[PDB]
Amino acid sequence: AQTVPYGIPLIKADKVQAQGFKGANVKVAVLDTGIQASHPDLNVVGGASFVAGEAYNTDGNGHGTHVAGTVAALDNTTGVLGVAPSVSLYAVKVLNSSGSGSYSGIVSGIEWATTNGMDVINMSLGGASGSTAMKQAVDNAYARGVVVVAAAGNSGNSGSTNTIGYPAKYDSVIAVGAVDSNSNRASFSSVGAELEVMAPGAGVYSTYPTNTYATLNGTSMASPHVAGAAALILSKHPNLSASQVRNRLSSTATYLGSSFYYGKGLINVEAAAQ
Ligand SMILES: [Ca+2]
Ligand code: NA
Ligand code: NA
Repeated sequence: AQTVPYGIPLIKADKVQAQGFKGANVKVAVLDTGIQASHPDLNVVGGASFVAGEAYNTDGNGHGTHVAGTVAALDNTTGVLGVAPSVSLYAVKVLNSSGSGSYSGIVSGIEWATTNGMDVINMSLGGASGSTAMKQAVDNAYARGVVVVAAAGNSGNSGSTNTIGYPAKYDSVIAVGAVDSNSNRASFSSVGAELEVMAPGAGVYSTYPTNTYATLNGTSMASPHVAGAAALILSKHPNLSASQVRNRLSSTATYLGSSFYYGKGLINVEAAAQ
């Protein structure tokens, strides 16, 4: 039987899918460690690998497969169910087996995705500094119409210190923080002016190699809920610009408290996709 992870109804993605909008023919690129394309609960239709030695459609880490499943686990009678389970899923390998990557590998994946006409780019990765090329790449992708979503960071809070990492920190990317099943901010979730919305990030169960399902914590689990939400919204209003999709998710989110810790709050896709 299929389990429905708590995050799906909490962002009310299940309400949108019942209307019949499921992300169909929206293209989503997952820029991560790759995806276990053979997993029975995922359909990967293309991608590219910027990591030496590894093909795009395998994932020795697990991280990219788990993030993909949150976006797009197939709607069927097994495994889990993704936020936008009818999306066209692309695996863009920019991180190695140990979950790490270079700026130029990352820049390359972003450019591959803009060039190959992705509608949404999910980046569940971050670092303390970013680079000149990365900034140009996210900015060029957003200006061409791509919705760009990244994990805010798992650095917690500490006084007034901004802990949002890059590429989340760039103005052209949606910085996603993490809440738990009770919709409370998870402790590891980074904080700062740039934080923009919150999604489920603690206790997220999804696809995981080999052919199984596992629970992870991090803003990395939060980011794809928003990438899936972007895809549902486009599946329902195909002509919105990236900017309008971003605004819908932003302005209709459930207020949780101070923006520094929560941004505009928890995403509500039923309200965003109205
Ligand atoms: Ca399934
Ligand atoms: Na598969
Ligand atoms: Na940002």
